Amino acid sequence: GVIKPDMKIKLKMEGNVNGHAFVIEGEGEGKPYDGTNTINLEVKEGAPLPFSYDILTNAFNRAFTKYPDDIPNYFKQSFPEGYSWERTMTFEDKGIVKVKSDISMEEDSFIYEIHLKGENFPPNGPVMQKKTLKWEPSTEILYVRDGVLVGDIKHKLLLEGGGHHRVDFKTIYRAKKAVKLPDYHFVDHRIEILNHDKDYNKVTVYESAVARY
Repeated sequence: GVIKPDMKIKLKMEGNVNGHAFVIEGEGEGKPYDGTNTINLEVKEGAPLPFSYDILTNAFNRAFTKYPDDIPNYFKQSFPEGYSWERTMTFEDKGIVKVKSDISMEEDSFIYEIHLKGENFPPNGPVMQKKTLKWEPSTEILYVRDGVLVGDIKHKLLLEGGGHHRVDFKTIYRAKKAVKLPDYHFVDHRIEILNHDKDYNKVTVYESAVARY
């Protein structure tokens, strides 16, 4: 098929959080039909990052989602043309991140061009203090809104010490062609930073995603 069972991943993120600019490049691979993906990432500019790396991970492609045949696959159907997405992550304490990503395909690889802007994070909040542990497993609710697909997530960051910090996600996914639109459904996610060096200049991220009724 146009989307192979094993696809490479190449991306670039230009970001700025609390005024701090930085660039991260990534190369990885995933199994689109199994809903898994792994990406090795390096900070090319702006190191060492002065904020929690977890706020970036979800930015590092729903084509990597396991779907049942009975739920139209908004993402996979969009190819080879591709799709783009825009997201707003609203944090418990006023911090906010806005991200946009363009996903295209080149042979057996997906290429992403990402732009991220984070602002208003409290100086003595877990993001700036780098006190986050990981994202808890999540469930994204997907449904059609104005001809495109919307995903909502009532998310939570697990903090060092055991506490949690809420983060509300709203993502709008836009296919670059007409595709069969799905009825509301859910996607269970589990994202993890598999390994990282001291200041997260070198990180490997992994995510699993499964669609369900």
